[PDB]
Amino acid sequence: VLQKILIGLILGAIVGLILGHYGYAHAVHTYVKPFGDLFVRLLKMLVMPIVFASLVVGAASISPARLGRVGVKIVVYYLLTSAFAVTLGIIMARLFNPGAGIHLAVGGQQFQPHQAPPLVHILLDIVPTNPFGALANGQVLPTIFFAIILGIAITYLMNSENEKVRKSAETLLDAINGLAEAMYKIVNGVMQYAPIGVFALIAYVMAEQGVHVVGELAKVTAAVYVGLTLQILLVYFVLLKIYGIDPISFIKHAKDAMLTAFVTRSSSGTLPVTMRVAKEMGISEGIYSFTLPLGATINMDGTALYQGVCTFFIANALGSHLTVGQQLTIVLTAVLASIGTAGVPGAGAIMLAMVLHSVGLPLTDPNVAAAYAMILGIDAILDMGRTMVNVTGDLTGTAIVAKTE
Amino acid sequence: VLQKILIGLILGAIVGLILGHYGYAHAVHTYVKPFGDLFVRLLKMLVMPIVFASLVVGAASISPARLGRVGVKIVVYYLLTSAFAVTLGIIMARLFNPGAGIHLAVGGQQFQPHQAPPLVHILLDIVPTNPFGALANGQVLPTIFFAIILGIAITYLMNSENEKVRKSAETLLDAINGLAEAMYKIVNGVMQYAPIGVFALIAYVMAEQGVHVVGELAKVTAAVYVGLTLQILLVYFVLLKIYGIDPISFIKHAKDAMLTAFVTRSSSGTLPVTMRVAKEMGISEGIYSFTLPLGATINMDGTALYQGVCTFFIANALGSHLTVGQQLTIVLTAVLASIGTAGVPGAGAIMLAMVLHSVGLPLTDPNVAAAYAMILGIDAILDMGRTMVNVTGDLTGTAIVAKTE
Amino acid sequence: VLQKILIGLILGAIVGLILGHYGYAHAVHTYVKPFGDLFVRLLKMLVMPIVFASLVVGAASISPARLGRVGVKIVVYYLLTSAFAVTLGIIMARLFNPGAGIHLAVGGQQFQPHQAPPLVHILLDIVPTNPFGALANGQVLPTIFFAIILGIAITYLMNSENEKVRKSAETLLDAINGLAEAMYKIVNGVMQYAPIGVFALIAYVMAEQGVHVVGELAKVTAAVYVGLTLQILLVYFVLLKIYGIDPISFIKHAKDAMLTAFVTRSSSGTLPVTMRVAKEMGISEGIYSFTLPLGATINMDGTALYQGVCTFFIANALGSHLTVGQQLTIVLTAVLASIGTAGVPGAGAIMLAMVLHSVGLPLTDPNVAAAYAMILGIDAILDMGRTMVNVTGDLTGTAIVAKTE
Repeated sequence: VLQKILIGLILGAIVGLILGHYGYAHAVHTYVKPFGDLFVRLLKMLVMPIVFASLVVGAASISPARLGRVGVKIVVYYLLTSAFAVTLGIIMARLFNPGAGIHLAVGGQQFQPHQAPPLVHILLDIVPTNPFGALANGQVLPTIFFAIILGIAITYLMNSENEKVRKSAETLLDAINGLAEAMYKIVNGVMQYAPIGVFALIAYVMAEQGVHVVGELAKVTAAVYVGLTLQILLVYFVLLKIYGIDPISFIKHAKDAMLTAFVTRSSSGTLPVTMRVAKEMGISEGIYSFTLPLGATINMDGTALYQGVCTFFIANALGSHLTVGQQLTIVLTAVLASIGTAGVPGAGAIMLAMVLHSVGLPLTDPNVAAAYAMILGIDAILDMGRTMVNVTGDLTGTAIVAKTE
Repeated sequence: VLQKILIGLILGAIVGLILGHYGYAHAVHTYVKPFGDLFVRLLKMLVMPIVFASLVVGAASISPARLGRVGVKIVVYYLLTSAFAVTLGIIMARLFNPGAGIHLAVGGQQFQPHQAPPLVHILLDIVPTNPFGALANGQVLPTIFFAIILGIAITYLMNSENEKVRKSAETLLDAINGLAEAMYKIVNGVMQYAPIGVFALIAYVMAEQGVHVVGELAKVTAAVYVGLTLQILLVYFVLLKIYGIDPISFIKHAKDAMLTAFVTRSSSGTLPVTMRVAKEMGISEGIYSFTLPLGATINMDGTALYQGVCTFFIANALGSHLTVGQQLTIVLTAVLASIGTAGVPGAGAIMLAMVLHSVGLPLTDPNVAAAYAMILGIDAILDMGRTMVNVTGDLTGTAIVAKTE
Repeated sequence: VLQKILIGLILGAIVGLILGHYGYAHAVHTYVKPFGDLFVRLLKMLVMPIVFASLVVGAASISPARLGRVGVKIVVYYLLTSAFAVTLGIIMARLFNPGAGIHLAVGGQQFQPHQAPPLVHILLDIVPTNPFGALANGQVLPTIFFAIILGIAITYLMNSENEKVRKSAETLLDAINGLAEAMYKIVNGVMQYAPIGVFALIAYVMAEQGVHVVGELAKVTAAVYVGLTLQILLVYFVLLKIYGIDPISFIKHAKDAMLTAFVTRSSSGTLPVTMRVAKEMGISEGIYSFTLPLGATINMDGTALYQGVCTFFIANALGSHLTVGQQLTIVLTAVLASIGTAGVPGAGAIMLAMVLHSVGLPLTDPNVAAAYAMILGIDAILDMGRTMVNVTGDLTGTAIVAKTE
C-alpha cells in the first residue's frame, strides 16, 4: 500500500510535470483529474458517519474530566503549535527570501468579502438546531457537539435503575458502533484506490501549477516547504520525544493519512484516514474521536506558517519593512486566521487577507492585489505541503493528550 | 430550579427595563441577547429527535382507538379552546378599550401576503415525501405523521409468525427508544442553563420594547394580558377541575414549560421541555407524543385571543364600528389563523392579516398600515404572554384526554 | 384489492373521459386530482427508507459474485431489452403510421437545453458526498451505492474475531432490517388507498388529455400502445418462458406494481410496490434490492419504445426520410436517452430531444418545435403505457437474474 502510493506519487508528480512543460495542462485535467476525484469523493463519503458514530460511542470515557480535561489540554496544545508555527514562518521568510523584484501587471482584481460573520454568530453557530440537518450537510462542528451531548447522554442512561432503560440505550449505542466499525472497514477498502487516486491527483497539480514554480515564487515555494519541514522536526519530533513517544513509530503509522492529506489538500476530507490512523495506533476512541475533528478545523499550523511566509512575500514585493517588531501582529493574526481557515480544497490563501490587513496591506491597492495573484498561481503547490503539516500536527497532539490523560 | 429561573426572570425584567429607560437598548442586544440565544439554541436542538423518537415508541398504545380516539378528542378540545379564546378577547377588547386615538405618522409600508398557500397544498403537504428530509429540516408535522405510520408498523411486526422479524423490530423499536430516553436526559441538563438564558432573554425583550409600553399600547398591552389571564382561570382551571383533575398540581408540574414558553416565545422550540413535563406527570407516551407536537402548531388559544383584541384595536383607531354582530367573523378567522400561526419566534402578528382583512380592514390602506405598525412595536412584549397561553393550553387538553381515554 | 383497483381504473377512466367531452377538465383537476395525489404522496413516502434499509440488509448475499455477478448480468439484460424496444418502436412506427399530414401552427416555442451535464460529472456523481444528505434528498442512486458499501462493510464486521464487533454489527444490521421490514408493512397499508387514488388519477389524465387522442395523434397513440403490448409478449413472456419462469404467474404477481406504475407514471414512485412484488414472489432481498432501484432509472424499455415512434412521428410531419438505414442512430440514441430519462412524472418526452437532434431534426426549428408540441399534448396518455412497460421490464430482468445467479 505505502509503496504503491509512493510509486504512484513519485511517478505521478513526474508524469504530470512533463506534460505541464509540453503544454498538456488542460489535457491532464480533462482525462486524469477525475480518477483522482473518485478518490477525494470516496473519502468525503465516509466523513459523516465515521465522525458521528465514532464519538457517540466516543463518550465511552469519563464525562467530566477525560473529555473536559483532554479538551483543555489539546486546545492549549493547538494554540501554541499554531503560534509557534507562524513564528517559524516569520523567521524562515527572513532567512530564505520572499522577493524584492518588482511585480509587473498591476490590477489583478481581488474581491472584498468584508461581510465576514461576526465572531458571536460563529460561536453560537456551534450549537446545532437540527442535529439531523447539521448531520446531513457536512457541518463537522455542530455534529461533533451533538455527538458528545448524545454520548454523555447515553452513558447516564446505562447507569439507570430500570432494566428497560439501560437495554434500549445499549441497543442504540451498539447500533451506532456498528456504523462506527463498518465505516473503517471501508476506509480500508477505499484506501486501496489511493494509489491510482494519488497518481492521478498530482498528475494534475504539477502539470498545471508546478510548471511555474520559478522566479521569486520558486524562492517562496522553497521558503515555505523548508519552513514546513522544520515545523515537523523542530516542533513535532521535538514535542513527541519529550512526551515519551517514538518518532519513527509515529511517522510510519500516520504515513497513510500523511500522504492523503498531501494529495487531497482537504484536511477535512482526510479525516476518515486520519481517524483510522489514530485508531490503528491504539488510541482510545474517546480521544481521537473529539480531537481529530475538532482539530481538522482548528489546528492548521501548516496554514499559519504559510500565512507568515506570505505576509513578508507581499511586504517585500510591495516595499515595506513589514512593520518590523509589529510583525508579532502577523504571529497573532495568522493564529486567528488558522482557526477560521476551513479544511476545504484551498481556502487558506483566501482567509489570508485577515492577516494581510493586520500588517497594514489590504487586498485593494492593486499592487498588493496583483502580488497576491502570483501567490495564488503557485497555490496547488503551496497547499499540499501545508495541508499535511495541518493533519500531522493534529495527530501529534492526539498522541500527546493520548499518553497524558 | 423554578426559583433559580424565577430569580433570573424578575431580576432580568428589572435589569432590562431600566437599561431601556437610560438608552442602553443596543448594548443589551449586542451583549446579553446571546446568552439568551444559547438557551434557545440548546433547546431547538432536541426538538427533532425528541419528537421523532418519543412517537415511534408512542406507537406502543392500541393502534385503532387510543390514537384514533385520542386524536379526534384533542382536535375538538382544541378548536373550541381556540374559538372561546378569541371571543374572550373580543369581550376583553370592548370592556378594556384598545384605542380610538387617531393613527399618527402615515408611512408604515405593509406589502400584501396574498401568496398564502391553498388549503389543498397544505393538507397534502402533511404527508412527507422524504421522512429523512422532513426529519432533517424541522417540519414537525410530516415528521409526526411518519413517526406514527412507522410505529403502528413496528407494532404489527412484533405480532409476527417469524421470530427474526419480531426480533429486528424489537431491535429498532428499542434503539429508537434509546434516543427518546437519551433526549430527555438532555432536556434536564440543558434546563439548568435556563436561569442565565431566561435572565438574558427578557433583559433584551424589556429593554427594547418594554420601554415602549405606553400610549394606547399600554391599554392594549393590558387589554391583552387580562384576557390571557382569564383564559387560564375561566377556561383552563374550569375545564381542568370539571374533568377530575387538580389545577394546582397542574400549574406545579407544568411550571417549567410555561415559563420557557413565555421567555422563548417559541411554542415549537419549547416542545422538548413541554414534552418532559407531560412525561413528568405520567401521561402515557402514546398521548403526549402526538398531542403536544400536533398541538404546538394547531392550538394557539393565546394568539387567537391576541388576534381578537388586535382586530378591534385597528377598528378603533380607524373608526370602524367593529362591524357589530358580524364580529363573529373575527371569532372565526382568528380560530382559522390560530391554526395557521406557526410556533416560530413571532408570527402571530404576521398571520394576523388573514383575520384583519376578513373584518374588512386591509393591511394596504395606510391607516390600517400605520395602526398595525404600532402593535408591531410592542410585540416581543405582546408575544411572550400569548406564547404561554399557547403551550399551556396544549398541556391542558393533553391532561384532559389523559384521563378520558 | 386487485379487482377494486381494476374497478376503480375502468370506471374512473370512463368517468373522466366523459367530463372532458363536456368541458369540465379543470373541475376534475380541482376536486379529483388531489385524491389521486394523496396516493402518489403516500408512495413517494416509502421510497427512501425502503430503498436503503432493504439493501444494507441486501448485503446478506455473497459479496464478490452474487452482487457483482448479478450486477453485470442485469446491466447486459437492460441494455439489450432497451435497444430491442426502440427497434420494436421504429418498426411499429413504419407499419403503423405517424402522419404525412403537414404541421399547421408554427409558433409553439421550445427553449434549448444545451446545458446537459457531462457524462463524467454524472458518473462521479454516483458516489455520495454525504450518505445522509443523499439519503435525505431523493438520490436513489448515491444512496443505492452507499447502501451496498455499508452492507458489505457490515457483513465482514460479523465475521470478526471480537464478539463486540460482531454484536454491534448485528444490532445495527437488525435495526436497519426493522425499518426495511416495517416499510413493507406500509406498502400494504397505503396500497389499500390505491383504488381511491387510481380512480382519481386516471380521472384527471383522461378527462384532460384523453379527449384529445384523435387524428394523427390517435394513430401515434395506438402505434405506441400496440408497440408496448408487443414488447411485453414478444420479449418479456418470450424471455421469461425461455428462462423457465411462468408468464401468467409473473404477470399475476406483478399485476400490482404493473398498475401503480401505469396510474402514477412515476417509475421511481412506484418502487415500494415494485419492491414488495419482488419480495412477494420470493426473489432474494439481495437481488431485488439492487436490481429494481438501479433499474428504476436505467431500464426504460417503455420510454425508449415511445422515443422511436416519436422520432418517426416528427420526421413525418416534417417530411424527412427519417435518415433511412441510419435510424439505427435513433436505436442507439434512444437507448442512450432511456437511461438518462429519469423515472419522474413525465420526463421521457423532455429527454426525447437528444434522440431527435441525433437523428437530425432539432427542437428549435419552429416546424419540429411545433410537431413535438402536439406530441406533448397526449403525453400523460402516452406516458401511462410506457411507464408500465418500464417497470414491468425492470422485474422481468430481476426474474431472470433471480433464476440464473
